[PDB]
Amino acid sequence: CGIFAYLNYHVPRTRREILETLIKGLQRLEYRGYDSAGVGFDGGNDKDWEANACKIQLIKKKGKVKALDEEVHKQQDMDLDIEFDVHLGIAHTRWATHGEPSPVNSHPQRSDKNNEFIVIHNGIITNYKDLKKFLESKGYDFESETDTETIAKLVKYMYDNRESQDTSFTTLVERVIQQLEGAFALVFKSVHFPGQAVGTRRGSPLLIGVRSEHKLSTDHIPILYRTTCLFPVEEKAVEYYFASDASAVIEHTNRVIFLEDDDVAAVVDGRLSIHRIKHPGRAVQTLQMELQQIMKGNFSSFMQKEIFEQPESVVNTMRGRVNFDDYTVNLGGLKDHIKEIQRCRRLILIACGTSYHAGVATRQVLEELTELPVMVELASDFLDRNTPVFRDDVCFFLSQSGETADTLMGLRYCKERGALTVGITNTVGSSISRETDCGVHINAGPEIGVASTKAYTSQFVSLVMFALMMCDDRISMQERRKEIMLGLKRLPDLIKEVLSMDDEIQKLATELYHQKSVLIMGRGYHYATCLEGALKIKEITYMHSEGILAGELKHGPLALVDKLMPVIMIIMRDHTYAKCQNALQQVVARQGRPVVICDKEDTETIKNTKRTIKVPHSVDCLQGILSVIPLQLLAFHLAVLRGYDVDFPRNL
Amino acid sequence: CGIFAYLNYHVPRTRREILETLIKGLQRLEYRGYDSAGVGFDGGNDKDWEANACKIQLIKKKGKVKALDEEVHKQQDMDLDIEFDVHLGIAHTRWATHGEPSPVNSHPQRSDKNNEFIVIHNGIITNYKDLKKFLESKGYDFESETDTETIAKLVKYMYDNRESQDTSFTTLVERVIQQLEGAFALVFKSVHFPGQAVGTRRGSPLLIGVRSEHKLSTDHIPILYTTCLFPVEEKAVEYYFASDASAVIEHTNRVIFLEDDDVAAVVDGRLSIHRAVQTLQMELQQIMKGNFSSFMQKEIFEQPESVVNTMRGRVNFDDYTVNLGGLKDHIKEIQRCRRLILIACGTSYHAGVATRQVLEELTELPVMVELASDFLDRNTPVFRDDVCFFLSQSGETADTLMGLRYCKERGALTVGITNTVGSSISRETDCGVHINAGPEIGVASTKAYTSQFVSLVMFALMMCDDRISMQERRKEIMLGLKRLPDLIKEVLSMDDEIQKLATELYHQKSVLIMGRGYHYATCLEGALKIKEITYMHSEGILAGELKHGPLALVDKLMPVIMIIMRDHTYAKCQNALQQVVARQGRPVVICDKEDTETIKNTKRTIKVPHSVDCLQGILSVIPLQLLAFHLAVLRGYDVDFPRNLAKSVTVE
Ligand SMILES: CC(=O)N[C@H]1[C@@H](OP(=O)(O)OP(=O)(O)OC[C@H]2O[C@@H](n3ccc(=O)[nH]c3=O)[C@H](O)[C@@H]2O)O[C@H](CO)[C@@H](O)[C@@H]1O
Ligand SMILES: CC(=O)N[C@H]1[C@@H](OP(=O)(O)OP(=O)(O)OC[C@H]2O[C@@H](n3ccc(=O)[nH]c3=O)[C@H](O)[C@@H]2O)O[C@H](CO)[C@@H](O)[C@@H]1O
Ligand SMILES: O=C[C@H](O)[C@@H](O)[C@H](O)[C@H](O)COP(=O)(O)O
Ligand SMILES: O=C[C@H](O)[C@@H](O)[C@H](O)[C@H](O)COP(=O)(O)O
Ligand SMILES: [Mg+2]
Ligand SMILES: [Mg+2]
Repeated sequence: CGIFAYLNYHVPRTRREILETLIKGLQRLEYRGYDSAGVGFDGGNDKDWEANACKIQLIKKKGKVKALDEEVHKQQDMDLDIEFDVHLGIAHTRWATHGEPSPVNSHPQRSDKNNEFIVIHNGIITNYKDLKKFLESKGYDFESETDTETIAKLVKYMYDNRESQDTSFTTLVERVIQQLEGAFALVFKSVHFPGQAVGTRRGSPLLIGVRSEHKLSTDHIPILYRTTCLFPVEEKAVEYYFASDASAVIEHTNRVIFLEDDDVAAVVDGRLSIHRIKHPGRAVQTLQMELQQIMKGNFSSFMQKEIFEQPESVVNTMRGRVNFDDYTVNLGGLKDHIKEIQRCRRLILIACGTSYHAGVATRQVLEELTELPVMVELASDFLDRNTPVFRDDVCFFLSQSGETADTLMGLRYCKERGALTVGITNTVGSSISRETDCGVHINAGPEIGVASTKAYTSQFVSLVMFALMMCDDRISMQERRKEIMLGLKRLPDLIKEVLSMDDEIQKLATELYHQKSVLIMGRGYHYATCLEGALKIKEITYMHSEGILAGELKHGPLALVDKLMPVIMIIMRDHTYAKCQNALQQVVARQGRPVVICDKEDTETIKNTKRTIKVPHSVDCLQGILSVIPLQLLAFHLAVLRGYDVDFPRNL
Repeated sequence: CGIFAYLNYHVPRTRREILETLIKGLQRLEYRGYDSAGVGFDGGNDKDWEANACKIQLIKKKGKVKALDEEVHKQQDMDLDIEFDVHLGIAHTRWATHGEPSPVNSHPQRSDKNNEFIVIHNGIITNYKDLKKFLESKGYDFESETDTETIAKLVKYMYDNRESQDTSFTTLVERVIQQLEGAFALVFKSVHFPGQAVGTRRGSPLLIGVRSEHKLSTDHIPILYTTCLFPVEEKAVEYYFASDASAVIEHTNRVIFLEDDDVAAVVDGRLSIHRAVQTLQMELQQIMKGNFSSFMQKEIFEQPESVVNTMRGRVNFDDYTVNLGGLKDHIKEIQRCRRLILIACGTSYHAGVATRQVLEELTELPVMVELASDFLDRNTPVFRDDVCFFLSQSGETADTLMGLRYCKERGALTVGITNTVGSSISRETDCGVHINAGPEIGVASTKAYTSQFVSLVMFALMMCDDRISMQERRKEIMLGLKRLPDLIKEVLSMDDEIQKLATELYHQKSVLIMGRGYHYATCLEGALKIKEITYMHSEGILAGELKHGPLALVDKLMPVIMIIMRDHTYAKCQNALQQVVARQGRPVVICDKEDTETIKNTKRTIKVPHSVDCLQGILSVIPLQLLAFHLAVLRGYDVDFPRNLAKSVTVE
């Protein structure tokens, strides 16, 4: 789940400093409720290194990384003062799956009782049964209930059967992954290759950070098949960081290499090369990420931080992309494709969960400004039906993580059929970001919370900005674009206005504290609002909230309304205003006493309804952002009132 | 909203026979609305009926028709023994979507405290506010908050400002409708015009039945701008104004289906139309419960028969041929189009969701499925080469009808899938199919859903009848249709097993119904049925979306129904079941009989027989229909008359 390794090559570090670096990396990767973690390093207290390289020591523990860090310093035999000019340490944090949390079942997994090979793994080996039986027939005894141990045992099998005494660490790993089936990200360490690391992935993210006070040989590592590698030019000193997430690297360096499926990256003599079995290469790029972005700060939870910082993340999404003087929108990621997109005949938005709601939330304005048909598909269903896709379709894939399975498989489906693919993602280097022809990084910052908050609103704004590009040549739409863009200009301050009503939301959370259901009703631009709000309250509050399209009430669902059923209705001053007034009269006529989220100046309804949240008025195709935030906050406060940890996931 | 009036010209009927006839006609229309009812007849207790037509009596009460039938009786002032040789009585049941269902807001409305003009109205007047102000200035006092009172107060304004002393009742009504906007179906009665009825319409149904032992003068009344329909040789005739054919079939099968702006009038027992007389293709048995306790139960258990009727004369199993006569002169042009759009509401929308996949498979065209209300809110792009389907049991749903006219304006080819011959949607569509499911009386659609399902499948079988590669697939499906009626009987034989399950859920507040693929519509339709008639908080959840939030709502106390069938999504649905169980859920599973795997590992299962994947949805939804039925009975509710709504939403 969380991989981190630190390789210091001719950068002298003490064992204390090394272990501190490993522990700190796991804290960046540790999320609420990780049960097992461990570290692997060179044991032995012989003065100076080189003699302590043939003693791999493991310290694994069941619990949080805090307990591990205490165990690290709770070692009487170890001396934390030895200095290593060259050393490789690896670490892992996990939520136990194949087995039960126990020190043995934690990572790293070892190849034997002397720890000749150890490995840390993210993923699942589907065929680990066949592999385990084979290794046992060849005489390898197992000790854990994990599929990872088969990896440690298999690499030693390849070593015990090597043809020459100097077969590379890379070759051994290559022979291992050939026998593996499923998804994996791996980092290997061995006494037979002191100071060397090998990292490889298949369907699981893995990256390498590099730092050196000296110039590096290149910024584009070429691939070697079965100048040519990265290394400090005029000196040896260099540091490498393997990790499954940039969060554990950004505080040490912002220069990273994203590995790809079946890449085998190896560090030999302090030099990094990337091998393949099959010119192309892997780029050393600069991440805009910052350590402060993955911290709670003064907020008591990541959910609270990411809700209340939405004035900032919205501004981050638009920076360098909008100009309110000449009313121009420039999404850099679509420069080399915007003209081709405009020659296509249909837009298909494919996503899961809240990302899908972002498409529902912008479907109308995309239809309005592109004038093309716009299909919005749930990825899982999109695949089940084998949806017809064509070469003149443009397919969008909305994914904060860029790794969701069904969305990624939908991407590959549409590529097979020759469609133009576009990514709306929030993770640089992710599978969906790489494999899409083009796209937009919404630049919302890392989303650490359990539920999507700023990602939904940054996706929202990103699609609106795209729609504004698609109509930049239409005279008849110049005024509509100005209205929308002046809405984006004012949007950050309007969000602050909504957040300032947090006290009113808590009063609503008190009303619904003891309730077991709540219907959220909306239509038009706010169909997505009531769907997203119902999902948030389900995911965070664990109560039965359901979004109901207002225009469907009189077709059945209205039967639920009575004096006891809590109802939240969204009524804004747009073209559907009178229709929403109609639905309100239908609810009240059946003893419903709903709460209404309406515009700040809607004096007509504020005097008729029980309780009303009064959000500020904005352009119709942006109101969804302002009207969903009270539902974000409502889920947060309800969960807190009930003693729940909003940063602790339940689905798992 | 239903209309019914009884005019017996020279056919002696006592005041008890007329009132019993008015109430009996409303009961035939009660399913179109049951929040209030009323009647309007002649008062006074004079043996000579001629000296009583100057006194109008209104009896209106809140509740169903049974509340009115008891209010009409046990009255100390109305002598039910007066013989009327000529009399006109109007009645009306109301679906109070707004305001209170009080007697004052019920119909017939009145023009003054003496009841000089009373009217019954079905629809909405879109400018009743401007008409109310004008009438209030001229000295007319209003009492109710309905839009129908503006029609009663206006016909008196045209009568108080007439040019000649003998302006026909038609002339007065003609001047009224010229000031009315929107849709309406009206039936007037006045003391100045004793026994004279006037029936006009505009966007609302309104027919006139006739019964007479004597020959009728003609069989095609000529419209005006050797003229009237009346008995030859004698005067005995009985008329039956009604907004539906079920209230007239019991007395006669000879009606006159008016058209928009046709002002029918019965003067001296002669029917004339200002500005056909066909036989009804309906039998009385089709609108009778028979041996069942409710119409819904009948219409569920008669699905084996209604499915056969939908295929009658259309599916030939000896040679595996499909021919839908309604699409004969259009099937070739439909194939040259580039997209299908299905537009409907509620259960009719689910019928499209249930057939979207197979339509995509056999036509290879894009298939977009739209909720009518949202389709209109977004101004969805439509083109000339679009084929737009409109699924409507009643053929009068406002939003579905608006979508039709919307698509027609953009030059799309429009196709109707309806169950009511001569309805708005059936007439205004270019072509279509009458599903021939028979009259549906229960508010909740049961046989209409499965008949729409089958009808869209038959269309798909036509669209691929020239593909060699699809021949075996067609035969597979058609064999499934041949076996479908008997498999429905097999499901119905499990009614008792369903009733037992109901006794284990009726006390619960919520139930989650989960499904994917072909059974996404099944869990959406079942959730809607349980909402509508049992008032449980039932929600359908696409199985593939569980891992994206909703799964957090599942615990050992949340009821869950899962649909796991033997199609290509079986392995994925087994994964969902495992997720639900990991969350401590104890789900009820609707699965296939041969699915011994699921049956063994689940204590509560409903085993339905196997069929073709694209037909299984018909068999999987029937248990949920029955479950909703039994749950409602256990909770003490009337399955035919659910609360807060009625059947057919003909007014938005
Ligand atoms: C990742 C990166 O270095 N982005 C830089 C880019 O931002 P810029 O906004 O110009 O472009 P993006 O960050 O949005 O995307 C970067 C590239 O990845 C592609 N892409 C992105 C998302 C996706 O889902 N699929 C996809 O293919 C884009 O088409 C584009 O070619 O120029 C800016 C300078 O003006 C820098 O501040 C940004 O650091
Ligand atoms: C109403 C009628 O007399 N139908 C006859 C017709 O049925 P048949 O099955 O041939 O055609 P339908 O009854 O389904 O429809 C009748 C006509 O109305 C049109 N239409 C129907 C539904 C709709 O929603 N929109 C629309 O425009 C059809 O295109 C068609 O032109 O031939 C059969 C003999 O084989 C007879 O048993 C049916 O009595
Ligand atoms: O709050 C809910 C979750 O965020 C849920 O909606 C879903 O898991 C994502 O929205 C989709 O995942 P990606 O956004 O990473 O594609
Ligand atoms: O059980 C629910 C009802 O059947 C309802 O959903 C109905 O389908 C629509 O309200 C109108 O649709 P029609 O136009 O087909 O009558
Ligand atoms: Mg890319
Ligand atoms: Mg027609």
